[PDB]
Amino acid sequence: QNITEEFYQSTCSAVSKGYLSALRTGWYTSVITIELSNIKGTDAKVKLIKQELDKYKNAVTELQLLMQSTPATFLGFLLGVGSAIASGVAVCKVLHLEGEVNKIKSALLSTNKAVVSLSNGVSVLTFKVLDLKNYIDKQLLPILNCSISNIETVIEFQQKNNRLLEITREFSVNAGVTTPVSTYMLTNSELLSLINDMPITNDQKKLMSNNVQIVRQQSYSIMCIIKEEVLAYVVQLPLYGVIDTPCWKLHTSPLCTTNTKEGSNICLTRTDRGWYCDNAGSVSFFPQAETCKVQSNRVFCDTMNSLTLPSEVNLCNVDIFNPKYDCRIMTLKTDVSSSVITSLGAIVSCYGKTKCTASNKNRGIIKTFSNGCDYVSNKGVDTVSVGNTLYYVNKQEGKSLYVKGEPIINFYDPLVFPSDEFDASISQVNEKINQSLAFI
Amino acid sequence: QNITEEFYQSTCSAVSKGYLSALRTGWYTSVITIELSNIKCNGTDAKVKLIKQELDKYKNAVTELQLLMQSTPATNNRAFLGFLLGVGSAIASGVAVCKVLHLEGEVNKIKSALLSTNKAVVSLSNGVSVLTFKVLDLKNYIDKQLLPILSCSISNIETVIEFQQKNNRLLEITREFSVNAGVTTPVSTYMLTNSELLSLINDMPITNDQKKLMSNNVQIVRQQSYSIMCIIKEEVLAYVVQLPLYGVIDTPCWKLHTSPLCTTNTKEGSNICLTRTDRGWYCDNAGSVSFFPQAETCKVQSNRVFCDTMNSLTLPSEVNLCNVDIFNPKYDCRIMTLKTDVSSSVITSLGAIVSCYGKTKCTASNKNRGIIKTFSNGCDYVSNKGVDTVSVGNTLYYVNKQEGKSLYVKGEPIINFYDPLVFPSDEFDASISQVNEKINQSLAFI
Amino acid sequence: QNITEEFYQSTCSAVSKGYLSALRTGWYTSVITIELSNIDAKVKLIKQELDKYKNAVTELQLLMQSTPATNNRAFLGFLLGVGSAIASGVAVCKVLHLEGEVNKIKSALLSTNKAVVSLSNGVSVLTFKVLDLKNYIDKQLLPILSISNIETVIEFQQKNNRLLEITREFSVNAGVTTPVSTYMLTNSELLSLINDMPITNDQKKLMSNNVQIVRQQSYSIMCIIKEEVLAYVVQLPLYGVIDTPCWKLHTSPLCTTNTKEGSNICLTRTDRGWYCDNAGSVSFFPQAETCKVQSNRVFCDTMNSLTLPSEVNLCNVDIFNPKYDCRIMTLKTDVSSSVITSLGAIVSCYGKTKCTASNKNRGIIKTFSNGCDYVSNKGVDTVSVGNTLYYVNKQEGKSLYVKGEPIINFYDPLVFPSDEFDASISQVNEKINQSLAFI
Ligand SMILES: *[C@@H]1O[C@H](CO[C@@H]2O[C@@H](C)[C@@H](O)[C@@H](O)[C@@H]2O)[C@@H](O[C@@H]2O[C@H](CO)[C@@H](O)[C@H](O)[C@H]2NC(C)=O)[C@H](O)[C@H]1NC(C)=O
Repeated sequence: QNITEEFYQSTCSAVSKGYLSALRTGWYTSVITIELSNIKGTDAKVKLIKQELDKYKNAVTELQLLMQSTPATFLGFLLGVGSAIASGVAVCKVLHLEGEVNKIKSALLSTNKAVVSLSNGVSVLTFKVLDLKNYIDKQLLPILNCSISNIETVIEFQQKNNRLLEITREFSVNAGVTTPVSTYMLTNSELLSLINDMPITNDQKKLMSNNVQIVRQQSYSIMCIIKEEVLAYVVQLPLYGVIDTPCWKLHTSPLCTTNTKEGSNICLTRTDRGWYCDNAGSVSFFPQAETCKVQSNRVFCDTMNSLTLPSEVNLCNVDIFNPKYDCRIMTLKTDVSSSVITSLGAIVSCYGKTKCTASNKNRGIIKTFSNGCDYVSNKGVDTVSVGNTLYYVNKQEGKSLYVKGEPIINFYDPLVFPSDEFDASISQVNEKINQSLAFI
Repeated sequence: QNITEEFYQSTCSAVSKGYLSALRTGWYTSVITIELSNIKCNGTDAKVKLIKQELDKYKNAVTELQLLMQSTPATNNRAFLGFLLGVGSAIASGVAVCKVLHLEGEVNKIKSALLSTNKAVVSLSNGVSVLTFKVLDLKNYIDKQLLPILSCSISNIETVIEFQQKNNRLLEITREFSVNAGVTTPVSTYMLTNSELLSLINDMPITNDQKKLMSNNVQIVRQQSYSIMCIIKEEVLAYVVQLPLYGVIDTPCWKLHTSPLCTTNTKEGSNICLTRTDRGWYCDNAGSVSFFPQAETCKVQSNRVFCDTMNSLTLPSEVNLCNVDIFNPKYDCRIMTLKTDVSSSVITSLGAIVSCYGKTKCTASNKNRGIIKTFSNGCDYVSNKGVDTVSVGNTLYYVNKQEGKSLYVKGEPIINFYDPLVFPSDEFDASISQVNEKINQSLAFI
Repeated sequence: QNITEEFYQSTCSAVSKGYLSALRTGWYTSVITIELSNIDAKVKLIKQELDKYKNAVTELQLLMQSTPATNNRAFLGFLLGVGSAIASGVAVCKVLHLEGEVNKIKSALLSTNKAVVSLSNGVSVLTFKVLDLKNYIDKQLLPILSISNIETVIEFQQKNNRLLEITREFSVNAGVTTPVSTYMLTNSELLSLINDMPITNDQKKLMSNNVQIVRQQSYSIMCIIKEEVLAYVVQLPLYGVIDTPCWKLHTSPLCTTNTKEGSNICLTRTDRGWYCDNAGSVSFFPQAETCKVQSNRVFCDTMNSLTLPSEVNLCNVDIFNPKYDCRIMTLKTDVSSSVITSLGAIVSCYGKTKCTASNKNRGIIKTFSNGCDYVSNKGVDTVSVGNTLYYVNKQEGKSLYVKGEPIINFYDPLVFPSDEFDASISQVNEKINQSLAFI
């Protein structure tokens, strides 16, 4: 779409706008099931099937060993704390009630996909993706009560047993909870049909179908129960209750004075960088922008990694001194040079004797940054160098706008400025400055 | 057991108690071995063609493990309170065994003891009595079933399929070591199968309590174990499986949940906050308390907690008084004073702490009935009894449906005891006494 | 090599020197290709195994639907910059979507498996054909469309395995994997990829002798499925800085040891990590876990570094020097800990903690008193601090103990600014002159 950026010279920050939201807000719990079999002149083929049957016994013995265990799994320190799989573990706990697997075992008699009402009222979508009991009771039990010369029986059993062996492996090195959800746990044809039957909007169906590889990354596979010849595990799928609302990304870098004595210098950095998305009259703020996933101009975030802020937080980009929101800063003296590759350019904080440049593949250096905080758009720029570090800029097409302004750090007297404030605000600094002045 | 929770309204914190400890204090290093075959025909059919392809994989796997072993095993070393932790190598005990196996005649000592059996106890030259395992004998299979066929031909397809099955474990063990620089964790079923691990545990020189504990929680043992690629020499592939030893068992553990405690005045610039910074796992250990500040390093199975003491701080047992009397003179309880006047929730073991500030909508809902509690400004708590979800702003939290009793300890929020005009806001890691000292200075200035 | 250590008693820090640098400064992008085919009981196995190939290709098309995506940001690790590691390899992915660009590779990989192709953007890439499924399916599986030659089923199973496995790795990694697996690039393919690479023989010898490190620092980016070609990019590191001196700085908290633990003040150097000489400056790596050590060589990615003046080294010799403002923090961290260094251990013992250094067979050989001290690994096997047991490195090297007055003793506890998350020697002196002027 129309991706645009604004660099604010006054605050050493940039906003990339034009994105669309797809926020994980809820969970959908489904029960995936695998129908198991309960079973007990020696040539080579009977030996091979006993070897392949030993694996089936080993995997079943191991999954019972996992089922022994009740399932367990800048401003980010302000976030809350919650259990990601608490919604799926509660469903798993229900499946441990007597007759509850028997309800699923019974409802999955005439079909593979079914909606089952549990004792707690959760309407779950149950799946039978593999029937090993049918294969063992039809093709392998009569041939063992000890001679077969159809080698295709060995390969067919190897192929049919393979998915079970691998699902068991994934659960073994992951304490019974896996993420992302592999194609062994749930193939694409199973996932796409699971989406079509999901109690979601047609917009959410189209969104999840065109972005299945994100659904996998945001989903959990929880090993649940082995009981009554049934292997059941829970797949916890994302619900995107917020879709196509505006998102924007805020990039910040340190803003420092460039005086000759580096000990008479003070710094200032906006701490509110991350993803911002309009959401229900407020703004969902994602302080660790690494937890969000971007597909073109769509951004996938999980609300568990967010803060719900007033919409007035956006005024901090236009007027960081506005009275409506107390914009958050830090005053640690971070007089080292760095760069931040934005959506359509690069913020460069250049301090000291550092060589900071932006170059082109064939043309050469096209901008040399002086001390302070500056910005260059990706137009004609291929890389950015800061000291010995080379950064590649994004070659995405979009318009950058440079908002000239006086660096706000110049408005402060270094002799009273409270350096080393890990997390403060415009008002806390002003409060601390007025106190230190009254002592004079 | 009986897991219980206490919410302390005065400090906006909760303690989940009733747990039993299983803290890693030692290591057991075992040597896993695979006896290799030393191998060096034009006229072929299709079955020998498949065996030639599968034999190229065996050669490539051996060639790669030799390339990986070229590098002495390597680790990535350092130099809420996690920056306070120490720095040590987790696999240092297993690397010492690898160093011994590179001594001349040391691999041959293992080769001899695993000649007539698959499991054996070997005393190394450094005095370590290791439990050695021969989990795969490709030398016997290749020299008996594949060497005579090597101008050459066979039409027995069952040898091709059996060879693919026997060679697979080597190929998968090799893959895991290649994408993990020779050190893997957790230990996979290829590195050590479930039946081999259970028998390895049964022969281990430990008490029956630890045997029953490790046996009933093998999938935890895997995650807390390391597989260290060691040596290929004299037709032997050897790697070390480093297993945890739980020297602290069945001592009391409890989890501390904290959330910001702020004043709820109308003007958001007159509001001050306070948060207990000591959250994490606490376990009684040897007259002290092992404190695990990164509560992600501990793994909980029902009412048992598995932690690694390498990720702990050793505190006096008086640190527990901070939950009863945060102003006690015996321990200086640690708080922070950053003005964190945003709403958030903390999902505990048996409930939810809700810090609601400003204009944020904080509610607690039921499975199907909907909102059953609306939180007002301040710090409150709801039990998981009858509650399924918690909403704070646009964030929906699911509570844990574990069964246990919650106890609400009513008390005056201690943030109300401070004058906002002298309160030292923005203290990243301070204590009750450090704050009190800073207030007397700003008051003595009047 | 000759690893040496110095412990500075005055600042509770130790420097391990003698290492050699190998710093990632550039990237080599190569295009790996897989030529695809467009399409009783024994055919049942062939139909099932053929469905896997169709589904795997169907999935890669579903994965390729998404231009590769990254998780970018917006002790001092928060001071680092922000950049995309795979941006150079993503540029190749963008080129391969241009018309006629795949056919250029398809043409160059007609008579051989390895070829150098000049792309439309001017990048001379080394292209590889590691699997030809088009040949197998159009020659052995198209004519059967029954056959009861079971060796055809197994041969297809063996040839299809790598494709299915490459698809799996991309599915649980959003199309970008690291390290690069043997499926993405086998060891013989990587060794030959290095040998045909336009680099010096020294870097070839370096990369060849440390391939499992090259894998960890390399990325595999899924690119395109088009015109019967599956193409992905393997992004390999180039080490532009080699054999310059590196050293590691270990720090631990330095506190006073008075009787009342509330009259005690602490001080910790925050500049711990890896330091390597680089282009007249010093590349500083604050999270030393991002570096990988092989014997005495240090492999780091400059994307995780800060470029500091070379005078930063004076902080180890004279922390009060005027040339560099040495960085400290003053949080009251009066808990005991140990730091295992290259040749010894730093021990910060405070309060009532039992801190000892023991031998395997001899027992306790040193008991640490309150404060910050050091023991060399010579004759020492373990260190105990409270309930935590640390193993020392048994590496051979000499440690040098630099005796000095702990600098925390130079401060008046009544004016010392405790709770400074990241300050410096001069910032602390500045705050004390102010707090004294108020008296
Ligand atoms: C500004 O303050 C510094 C630091 O003084 C410190 O705080 C004092 C209250 C006391 O605790 C000192 O021990 C601390 O050093 C002054 O530098 C000190 O100067 C005195 C001179 O007698 C010397 O003994 C100290 O060692 C110095 N401090 C250090 C860390 O070396 C400085 O003189 C003050 N004034 C100015 C203008 O900088």
